[PDB]
Amino acid sequence: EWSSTAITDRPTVNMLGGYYSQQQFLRNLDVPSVMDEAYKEFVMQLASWDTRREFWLQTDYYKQRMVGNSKADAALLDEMINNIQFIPGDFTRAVNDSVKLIAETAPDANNLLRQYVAFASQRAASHLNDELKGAWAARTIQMKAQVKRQEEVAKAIYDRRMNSIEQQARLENLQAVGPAFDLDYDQNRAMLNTLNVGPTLDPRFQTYRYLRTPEEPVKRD
Amino acid sequence: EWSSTAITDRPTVNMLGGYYSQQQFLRNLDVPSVMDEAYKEFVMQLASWDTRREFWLQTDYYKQRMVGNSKADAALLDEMINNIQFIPGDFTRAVNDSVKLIAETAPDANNLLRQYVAFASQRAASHLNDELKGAWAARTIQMKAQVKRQEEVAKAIYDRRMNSIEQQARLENLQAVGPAFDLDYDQNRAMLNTLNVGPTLDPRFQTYRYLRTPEEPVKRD
Amino acid sequence: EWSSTAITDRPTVNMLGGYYSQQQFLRNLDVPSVMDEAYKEFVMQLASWDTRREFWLQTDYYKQRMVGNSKADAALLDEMINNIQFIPGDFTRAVNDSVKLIAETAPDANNLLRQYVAFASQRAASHLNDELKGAWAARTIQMKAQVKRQEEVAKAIYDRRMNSIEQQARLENLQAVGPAFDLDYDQNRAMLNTLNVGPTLDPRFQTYRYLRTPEEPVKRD
Amino acid sequence: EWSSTAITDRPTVNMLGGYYSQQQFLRNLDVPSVMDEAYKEFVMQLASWDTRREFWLQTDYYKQRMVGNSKADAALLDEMINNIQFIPGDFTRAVNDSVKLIAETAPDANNLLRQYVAFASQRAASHLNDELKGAWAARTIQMKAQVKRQEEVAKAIYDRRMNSIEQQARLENLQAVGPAFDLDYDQNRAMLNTLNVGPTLDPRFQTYRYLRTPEEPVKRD
Amino acid sequence: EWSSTAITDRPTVNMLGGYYSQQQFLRNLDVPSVMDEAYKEFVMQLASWDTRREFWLQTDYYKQRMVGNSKADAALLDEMINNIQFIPGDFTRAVNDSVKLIAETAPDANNLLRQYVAFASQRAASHLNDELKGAWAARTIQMKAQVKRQEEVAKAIYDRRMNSIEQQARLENLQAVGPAFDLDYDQNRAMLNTLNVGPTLDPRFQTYRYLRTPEEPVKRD
Amino acid sequence: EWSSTAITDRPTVNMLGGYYSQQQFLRNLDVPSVMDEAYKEFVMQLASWDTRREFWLQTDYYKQRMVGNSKADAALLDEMINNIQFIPGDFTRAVNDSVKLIAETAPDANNLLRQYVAFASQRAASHLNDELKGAWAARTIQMKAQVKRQEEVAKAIYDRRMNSIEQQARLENLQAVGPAFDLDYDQNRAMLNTLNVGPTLDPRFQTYRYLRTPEEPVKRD
Amino acid sequence: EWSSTAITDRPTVNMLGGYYSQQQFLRNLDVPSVMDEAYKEFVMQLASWDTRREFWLQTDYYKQRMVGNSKADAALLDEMINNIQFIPGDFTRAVNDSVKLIAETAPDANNLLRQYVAFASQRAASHLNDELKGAWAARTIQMKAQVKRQEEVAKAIYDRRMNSIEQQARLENLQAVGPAFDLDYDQNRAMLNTLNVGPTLDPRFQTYRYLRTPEEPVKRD
Amino acid sequence: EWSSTAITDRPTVNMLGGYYSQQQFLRNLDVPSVMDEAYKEFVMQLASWDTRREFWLQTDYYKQRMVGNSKADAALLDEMINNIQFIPGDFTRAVNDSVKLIAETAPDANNLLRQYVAFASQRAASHLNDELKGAWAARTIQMKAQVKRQEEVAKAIYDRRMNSIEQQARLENLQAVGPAFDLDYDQNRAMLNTLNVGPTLDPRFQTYRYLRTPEEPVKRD
Repeated sequence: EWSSTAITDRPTVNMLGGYYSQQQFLRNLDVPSVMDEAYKEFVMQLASWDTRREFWLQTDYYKQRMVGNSKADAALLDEMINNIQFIPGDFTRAVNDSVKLIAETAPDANNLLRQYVAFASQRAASHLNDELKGAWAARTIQMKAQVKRQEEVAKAIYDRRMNSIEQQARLENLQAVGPAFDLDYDQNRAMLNTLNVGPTLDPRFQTYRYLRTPEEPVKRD
Repeated sequence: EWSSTAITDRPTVNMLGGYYSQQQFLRNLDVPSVMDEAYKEFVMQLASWDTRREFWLQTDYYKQRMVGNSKADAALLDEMINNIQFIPGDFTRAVNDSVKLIAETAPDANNLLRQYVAFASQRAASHLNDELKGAWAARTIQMKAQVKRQEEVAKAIYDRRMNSIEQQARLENLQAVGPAFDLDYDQNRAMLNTLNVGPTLDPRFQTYRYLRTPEEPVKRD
Repeated sequence: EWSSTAITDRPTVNMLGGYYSQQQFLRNLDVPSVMDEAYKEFVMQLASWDTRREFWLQTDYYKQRMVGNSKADAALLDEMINNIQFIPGDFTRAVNDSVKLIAETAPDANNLLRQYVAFASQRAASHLNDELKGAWAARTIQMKAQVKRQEEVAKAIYDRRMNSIEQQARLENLQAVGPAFDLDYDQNRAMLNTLNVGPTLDPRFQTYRYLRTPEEPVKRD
Repeated sequence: EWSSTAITDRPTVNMLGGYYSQQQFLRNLDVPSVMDEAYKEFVMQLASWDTRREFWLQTDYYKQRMVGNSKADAALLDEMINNIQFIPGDFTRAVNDSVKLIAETAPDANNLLRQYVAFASQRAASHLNDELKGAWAARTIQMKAQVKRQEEVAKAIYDRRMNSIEQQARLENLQAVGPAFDLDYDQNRAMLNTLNVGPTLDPRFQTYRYLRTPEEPVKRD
Repeated sequence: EWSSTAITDRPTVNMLGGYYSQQQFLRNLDVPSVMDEAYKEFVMQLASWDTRREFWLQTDYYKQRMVGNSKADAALLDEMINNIQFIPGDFTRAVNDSVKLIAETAPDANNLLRQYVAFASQRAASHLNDELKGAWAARTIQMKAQVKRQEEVAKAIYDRRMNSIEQQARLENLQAVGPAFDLDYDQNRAMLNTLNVGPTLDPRFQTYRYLRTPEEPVKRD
Repeated sequence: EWSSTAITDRPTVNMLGGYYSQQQFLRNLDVPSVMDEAYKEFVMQLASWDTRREFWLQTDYYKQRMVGNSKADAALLDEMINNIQFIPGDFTRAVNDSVKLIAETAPDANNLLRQYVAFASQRAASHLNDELKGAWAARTIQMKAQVKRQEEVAKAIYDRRMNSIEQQARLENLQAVGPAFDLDYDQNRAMLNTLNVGPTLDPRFQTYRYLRTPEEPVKRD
Repeated sequence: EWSSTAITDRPTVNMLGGYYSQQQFLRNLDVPSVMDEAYKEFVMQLASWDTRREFWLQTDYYKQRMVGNSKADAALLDEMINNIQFIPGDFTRAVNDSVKLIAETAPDANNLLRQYVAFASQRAASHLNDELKGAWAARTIQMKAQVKRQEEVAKAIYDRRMNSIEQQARLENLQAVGPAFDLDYDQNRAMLNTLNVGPTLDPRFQTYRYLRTPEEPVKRD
Repeated sequence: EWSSTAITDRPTVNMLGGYYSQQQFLRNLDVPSVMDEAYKEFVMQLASWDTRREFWLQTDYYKQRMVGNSKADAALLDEMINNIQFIPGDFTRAVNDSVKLIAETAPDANNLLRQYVAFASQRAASHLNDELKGAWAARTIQMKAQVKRQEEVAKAIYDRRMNSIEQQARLENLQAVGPAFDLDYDQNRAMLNTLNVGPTLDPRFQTYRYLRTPEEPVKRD
């Protein structure tokens, strides 16, 4: 009976909080914008069948209209799932991504659309933190193993030199100074320290901006 | 009934005021033109539903047609949002971006359009400033982390040569010199100073330029 | 008479688990993403005729409809193979990949589509692990021959130098220290170490994610 | 009744006068020709609605046709505005940029078109001069901050070596010599000087050339 | 009257057995993956008129169908060749490669399709092994020539210096040490040592995989 | 009545004579061939309305056909301008550029066409000469400023090293000699000489070559 | 009335025998696959009128069909030329090149098509070998010139050092030793040796491979 | 009445004789193959009107059909020109470059078409020799200017050294030796020697190869 509409675009840097500096951090360890990737996920949460379904199942609107029949509630549920509609933008055309939500009332249409949007976005944020955490842990690990191989290189060299000095002061010097470590290793060690701190996983952050905010439609559908 | 029309294209370097010099500074650290990014944001602002809505809300022209009955005014506001009409250009056929505003008179259509444009431009310039501000902060911490780590490396090398020396004037010597710092530390450092002073935020700059300024229409639509 | 529908997309890093960092370990030695290459395998498994045959064959659904007549159990096997319909996506259209499954009941259609999905993800994971194994063994052998050759180079130079010294401390010193080894040899030795350890076989990992999870269909086909 | 036509192309290096070598000097420090940029600007001027309006308003031809009726005078203005027409070349098929102007006699069409073109050239020239000026300000400021940072690096290094020396000749050396500046600093200093001098602005330069100069038509439109 | 259908793709590293790391070895000496090139050969074998013809001719199914009439036998042969139909994928639409085999019964269609597939693969492997031998011998030859040139450069340098010292320890020393070989030479030399061993030619390695194994069709064509 | 035709392509280096070497000389400093570009201007001169007009005006044919009235002679002139038609080629179909001329007699059409061509090459040549001139002058200014600075740098350095020397043989050394000058300085200097000498002006050179020379028509249009 | 058919593709590396390594040897000096180029030569040979003409001219089939009238035999020869038909493949649609030969019998059509293929391949091979011998010869001249010039550079430097040092051991040494030569001269000398040895021409090699071998057609045309 | 036909392609490396190795040399001096460029010129000559005209005027076939009347003979000449038709190949369609010639008898059509292609080959050859030769002249003049500038650099540095040294072994030393010249100067010296030698320009070399040779037509058109 009534529908609201939203039009969206990619989040601002500020909207990603620590995730941004953390994702860039991880990006700038491996060598399309971070915000681009984020919005990619938002669009994906926003479009999901699972997401709409869970939303309605979680919605009181749906619940007060429940009659206690599994088939009817699932038809109604499916219908409500169907009452949320995403249209991908055409950026060749300045048509942006946009979403509409139908309910039996205008206030229901607006508020429900708002709640749905916040819902999809939370799922997106949560998933990007899983991604981040899983990128950080791994980076901490590659460095630990790398640093470790480096320690093994210095150790083989050290032993060889030892054995060459053997066959007298510099034998004692080498013996007490230990293996020789290049700069790369210590750098790897301090990065390892920061990595070992482990990521700040802020679940809050936002994953989209509005170009058109849902409003109470001024007329019926 | 009475409509006015404007046509725009990307702003120039000077047009961006003190924003231009600022963005280039950040681009030259992590390594589409700035003005281009800016015009995209301008277009983006221009076409938005929300922007039109808030304009009329803040516009005396709109405020003056409200009757104090919430539904009729919301319908009227809806009608004015639809009375501002965006027509994206196409650059295969050398068509630029254009915009129309319908109002109840020719003067209103002109003044309102000039105000609507100025309003949009000022809003775009604000969005650009926000992105800058946030990227700069992410950058100050990234390099701060970079420097910190650089200091941990320096101390590990320090404790290591002291230990290597203990086992004499060079002892006390090293004990007095402290960690050895390379050119890049001092450079990053002074850059860190300039990063710390913080960017300058010009709210002045225009984020577009007129190829066609609004004028009073000669006749009605 | 009842069909369930599901929709999948490429996995993410955490989803890929221990597999990711192993694949990346091997790409930085031979010098499109890894989860893209995982998902491509997922889709391919999803479509397979062989997979449908063996799935139904290991399935109680089919078995109870087995009459113990081989031609009819096979024809039923085929029909039920044909009761599974895959529909590829198109990103020009921004349509994601999607699968339908027909069965005699709704709960069966739902549960069977989910099971078939899990079966497919698991077959895909298994395959990816096999590739990793055999490439690891290859690279390991390659490097093994490279280190061997490095040792033969050092021994020819050593033979040359001992002859050149023959023709007296330097003699005994060379005679007792053995051939000299460069940093590349030792680093290669440590990588041979970590390679020789061999890869970690994780069979636990997912190779798709749901955008739409199978649910009980609400009406017949 | 009567109409003139012109065809343009980018100006010569010579027509840009003092503007040309200055735009090139700013080009070689931020590491599509200038006459092209100028022509693009020219053509911009040539194409602008505002430029045509301001032209007629600034044209005696228009001023003289005003009747002191707002409606009639604005309508007339609009009409004359509409009497200047630009066609972008389609350089794929050797059609060059061209402009046509309609008036009530042949001499008027000719004279007004030549004036409008010189006017456009002059505005283009004026504008291109503005672009230049603002870029040269961004740049002077940037060398100052760069040189000052350099000064402060050299100062940190100086200060550091001074402390280190204290715990005696080269000490007093250091004392009296000051920070140690590289060839880079001095180059930047002299440059800083040249930067400090400021730009030349001849607004007289021509910003186009003619491929077809306007002439008096030999028959009615 | 009956057909079996098989569906195929590129072989694995493991299937290529000894073939794979040797093809990669030659690649890391010269400068589309190996398994792709191998597959290109399989596909090549599968589609061939000659291969189908040779298949049927070496097939009992055919021989037993000879009536000893040259013209009926050649035409039968041609038919049977025509009873193996190969269809190329197009990957725009997720359409994979497929082979169908028509025979007079379901098990014949199945067995013969499996058999034809095996035949194409063996021919492909025999051939791929052929090519490998005539790439191994060539790169071997190239490296002897490079090493030989290195010896002759070395010897001409040696001769030059000889002449020059004559005109007294270093004369004898040099006459006793011989030409001075660089790491380049010695590396090329050990590479010669391995290169001279020659490739392992296992003809049994497999050159394709099944996405659909032929099965006894359950209904006629 | 009668008409002639000509067919052209880019000239050859020899045809550019002394001009070629000069344009390539400038090109090898600033960091499409030159005969292509010469030809570009040539074609522009060729198609230009202005060029056709001035051609007729300097011709005896027209003069002898003038009737002594400006309007009638302008109309005649106009008739004759429209009597020269340029047609660009299309190299997709391997079509070259081509030109036609109409006149009252055959010999006039031939002679006039040939004279127009030599005239155009001459204008193109004087124009290309002009471009070359302007550009030369500007580049000379640039290196004069670059050497000025190398000296100010060397001078600042000189001043600093002398002041540093002050607080005794080398003091007199530096005080007599001068600022130190790098190879770059002297090379810049020698080049500055050659720059200073200025360009050889071929007003001769050919700016096109013929694929088809004009001849006398055998028949009318 | 009878026709045979064949289908071909590019040859393999060992099919080209010695040719391939030699062409690869040249390309490595002056720093589209070889097989590609050999094949494209093959295709030019196969389609060629001249080639067909000479093949029939050299055939007993034709010779036994001559009647000794030059008009009639030229007409027959012409007829026999138009009886070999080449059909270009198409990459867009995976069509391969294919060839048909018509004769008065099926056996003739077979043998003759096989003989034509071997003849054409031998002609292509001849051309490729020709191109090779000429590129190698030019390559050879080039390097000799390079060695000569290097010796003149060394002679100029020789003369210069002699005159310089006069104005006594070193004088006499310099006199005995001759000009000085860097490694590049000697590498050039040995390779010049290998260029001088000249290329080996394999005339047996194959310049194509069969996908479909001609067979005796089964029925008349 | 009767017509002959030819088809061509790029000349072999060989057919360019001394020209080929000379074009590569310039190609290697400044930084589409040479044979391609030669063919490009040949094809250009082949299609030229001028070439055909020059051809027929030089033919007895024409002179014998002249009646000593300028109109009939020019018209006949124009007809004679129109009886040779060239069609550029579409290589996408495996269609190569081809030419046809119409005449009154079959032997004439044959013989005349032959003489004509050779005529075009020789014109292309002479032209290519002019391009080469003038490119050589340009290059030689530039080398002379480069060497003199280097000499003036060593001279400036020399006077600097003479003065510096005067203000005593190294004085008479420096005096007696002269300006200091690096290896690049000497390399440039020998190459100027060989540049001064000048190119070899053989005009007999061929500039095309045939794919179809003209023959006596066997029937009228």
